[PDB]
Amino acid sequence: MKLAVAGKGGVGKTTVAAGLIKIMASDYDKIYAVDGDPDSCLGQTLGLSIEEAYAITPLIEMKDEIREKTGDGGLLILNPKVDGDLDKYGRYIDDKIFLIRMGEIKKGGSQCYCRENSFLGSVVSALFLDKKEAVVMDMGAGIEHLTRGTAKAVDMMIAVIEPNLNSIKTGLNIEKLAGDLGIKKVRYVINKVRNIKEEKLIKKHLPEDKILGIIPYNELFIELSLKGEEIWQSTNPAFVNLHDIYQKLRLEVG
Amino acid sequence: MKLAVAGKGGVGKTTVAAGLIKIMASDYDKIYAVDGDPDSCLGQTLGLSIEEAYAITPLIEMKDEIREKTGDGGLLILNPKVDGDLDKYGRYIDDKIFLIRMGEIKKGGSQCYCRENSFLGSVVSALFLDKKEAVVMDMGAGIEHLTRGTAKAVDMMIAVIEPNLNSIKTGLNIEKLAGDLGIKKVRYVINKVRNIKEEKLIKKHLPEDKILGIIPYNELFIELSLKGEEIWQSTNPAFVNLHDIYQKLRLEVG
Ligand SMILES: [Zn+2]
Ligand SMILES: [Zn+2]
Repeated sequence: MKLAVAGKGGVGKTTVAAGLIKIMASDYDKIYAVDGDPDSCLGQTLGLSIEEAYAITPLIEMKDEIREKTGDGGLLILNPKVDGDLDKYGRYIDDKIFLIRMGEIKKGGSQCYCRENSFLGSVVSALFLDKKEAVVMDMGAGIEHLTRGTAKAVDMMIAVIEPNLNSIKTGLNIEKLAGDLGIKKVRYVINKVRNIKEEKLIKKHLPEDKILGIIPYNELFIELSLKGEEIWQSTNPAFVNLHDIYQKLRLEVG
Repeated sequence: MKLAVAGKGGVGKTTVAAGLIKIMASDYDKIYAVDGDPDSCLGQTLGLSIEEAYAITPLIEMKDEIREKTGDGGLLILNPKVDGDLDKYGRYIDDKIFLIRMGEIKKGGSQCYCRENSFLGSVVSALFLDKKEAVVMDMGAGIEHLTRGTAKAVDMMIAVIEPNLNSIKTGLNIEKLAGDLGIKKVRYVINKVRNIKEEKLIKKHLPEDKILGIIPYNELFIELSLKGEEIWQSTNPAFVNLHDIYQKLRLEVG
């Protein structure tokens, strides 16, 4: 399956993504985990040290490959065929999970970054449309890496939000952008829930059938989110709850 | 960890074992799954066809190896060193799970089977005491393959029973034999629960802290237990419940 996980906050949302990826390794022989959020470290939540994650060259820094896929001076290519060279664009964390880091885009400094952006786009296209393997791509609230073309291949867009007015609004906007792009299913995972009043707030603004699951706030999560990996470990209190969320996802996608 | 799963019934108990093994593959790089119950097919519940499971030569039929480990005519050896040749005594089901089948012992036909029994015993000893890898051994209510020596290496003995007087008695006897052998922890998994009255019966005869988990009887389990694998699949209704049982086990063992 092809999954997209989006939201603000950063680590919180990335924590859910890493959790699903790890659980997914039991059902798939290979998973492409794509870090498309420069503000959080997907590799870290997947068990690597922040250092090991950053030692993986990001897509944006593969100049030799970018030259080879878009042309060398003058020679322009708007549709780079990179689906065959994917394994050179990241590192296997283990026998099943292959991590790719997009890297951050240069917002806009009067310089030309067309070749770079074309290269990133071609990799995202390859992963979602050409590769058969499972893909989980972690991204920001703007989901700017998805296009109408790749959106048709997405099995589900998961918006991760916190139980408050502003975060709920963010999620509804994610849902708006995804629908506009043509994504078939959008579902929510509510994170950092502290009290029941907050759960009632969620139920008031969001359809319950659209809620994949609820993850309670963890005190051992604010003072321990960089040692014993994450919520996918069998010792973590969210372990079982996370598998329920995964089962609902699997059933939803078919 | 080193686990032993015992009970009557056969498939029911073997179903729990296979479930734990599959879930365990996420936490361990290699697991020795040992079918020590000739009445049920552990490999089948682990995803193989009954045919593929039976094409794996059982310990009892490795005459060449048995000769090489106990002597050849006259030459007797009561303590065969077979911990180094384990990978020749089974088949890898996949990249992590290695299946070994004990085969059935000749109850007693006036023939000498000392060499055979010594060989089986040496393999069980090697797995529990010498190998570092995780081991899950499925066995009958008599747990006759365990000895006081190997019992010291067992992290937990799991007795699987049904909610009725006779099955409860069976489990208490399993607990008796295990304690006598010196096994440190015995825990229960109650299977095929049909109603709440039965749950009350369990609570009446067994300490609740000793109960790892309860598995409801499945109607799609009586008419579907040889097609879509088992309870470890993400589409199975017992999926989440099984992970809760696994977490309690992990926490118990430490
Ligand atoms: Zn340009
Ligand atoms: Zn003899």
